[PDB]
Amino acid sequence: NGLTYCTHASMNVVTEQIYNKLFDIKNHSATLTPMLAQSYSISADGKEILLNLRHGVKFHQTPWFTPTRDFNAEDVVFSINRVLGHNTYLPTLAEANVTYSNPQYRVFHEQARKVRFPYFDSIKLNEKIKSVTALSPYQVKIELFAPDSSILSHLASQYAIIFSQEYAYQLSADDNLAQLDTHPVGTGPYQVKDYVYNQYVRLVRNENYWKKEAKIEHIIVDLSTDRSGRLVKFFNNECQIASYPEVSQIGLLKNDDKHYYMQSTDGMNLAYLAFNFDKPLMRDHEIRAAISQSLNRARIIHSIYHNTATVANNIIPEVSWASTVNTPEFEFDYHPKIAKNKLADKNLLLNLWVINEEQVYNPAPFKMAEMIKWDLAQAGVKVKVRAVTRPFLTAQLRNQSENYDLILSGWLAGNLDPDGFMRPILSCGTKNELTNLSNWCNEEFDQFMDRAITTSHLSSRAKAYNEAQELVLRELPIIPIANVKRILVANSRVKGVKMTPFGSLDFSTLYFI
Repeated sequence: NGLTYCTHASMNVVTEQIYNKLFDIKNHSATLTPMLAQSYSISADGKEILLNLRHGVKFHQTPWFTPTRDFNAEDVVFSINRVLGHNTYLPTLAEANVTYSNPQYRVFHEQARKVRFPYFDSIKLNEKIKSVTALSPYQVKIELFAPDSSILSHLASQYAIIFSQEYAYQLSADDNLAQLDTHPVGTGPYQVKDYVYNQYVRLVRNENYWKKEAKIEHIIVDLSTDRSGRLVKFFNNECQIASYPEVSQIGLLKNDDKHYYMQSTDGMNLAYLAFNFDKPLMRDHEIRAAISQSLNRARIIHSIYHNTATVANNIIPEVSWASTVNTPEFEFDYHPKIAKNKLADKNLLLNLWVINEEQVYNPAPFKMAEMIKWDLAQAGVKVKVRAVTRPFLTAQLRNQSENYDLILSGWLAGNLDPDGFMRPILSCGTKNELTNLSNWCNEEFDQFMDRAITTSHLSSRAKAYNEAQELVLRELPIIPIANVKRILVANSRVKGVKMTPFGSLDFSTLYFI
């Protein structure tokens, strides 16, 4: 039996199937599922973590690698040192075909990742973790600079995959470490058979997997097409699952014989409008409140996302474990009469910048910007919409009247922890980095956030994130707009489909009826 998956990744959906991590995320829970780490404990001072490693775990036996030992603490030490930046030949992230033995690179490669891909760089794992050492072949010690109860969240995310130190040694000695990411060796339930870049990956079941064996032996991840093309293939049965489809075309493209279902999950993402506090008028709370009240966020959500999203009246996404502190109402929601009364008199002329990129939190940012512009017109505010790139946001402007008053963007993360969701976008530490578009600095907010990582006690973290969120919703440095669902379609014959909040799925639980 074989299944073809047409994927949006074209998030690496592949790397989650061939590599394991120390822990996995369980949905809506702060409790981590032990995976390659079977248990842990935290020292009294919160600065030392002991990881007890699982025994009997094998790396893949592939055409390019025969392992002579089981997974152990050297694999963990090697992997976590790579992602803390400390491997000097290898990118911090598994990529493929990019390697550093080059003068004008790594400085360039990491700078462009940081400007283009700010999600990973926002983690600052090398500012949190001081060292990783083997205490024995099945125990690892992680030493922190300071207590941070969000650290394990990161070790359960896509970046914290576990590679083979033995493979990486065999490669170094044959100076060929470029092949680490081209010919993968993992512990996961699938292994790579072959691939053609931008076309397909073929995966084959790992017959020596340490946990429940995968049910489908052969999977092909098709990367060869665009978003509309995935449904064209789906309905011509060239794939049995297609992720992130364009739902507005299902009606045109479906054929009336195919049995299929749509499945969706709440996502760890948020589309928002940020106010620039470098602008004196935007520092006026009465103007922020009134602008928020002009916007019919309900209508915007319906028009832009066609029932694949939910209005965000909170900063913390519903899928977080922390969402127990969310409340359904928003003080500054749609109230066009009050908005007009406050604003029309000021004769405001505002600059609304829109980052020109495609992210799952917003499929049509310029369309949304026109609707925002229109709603603000009804309250007596004129808006100029401008397209900007992230490099352009690094530039400084002579005329500060050319600079943005409002900017349309969003945020996403690869785990459920509020720390790595709200800190990058709203903390004083990031005020001069690209993640804090508000250029906002509130010390009381940073104190709630710093408090939330000093303790591991669930109800205590929750209490701190409740204070932090109420403060953000009162001060309005940003206006929350939408949390966007992750969506796929599958053949009715396919079961065991479980889409994660980060846009991936576990291939190993799929089966045909």
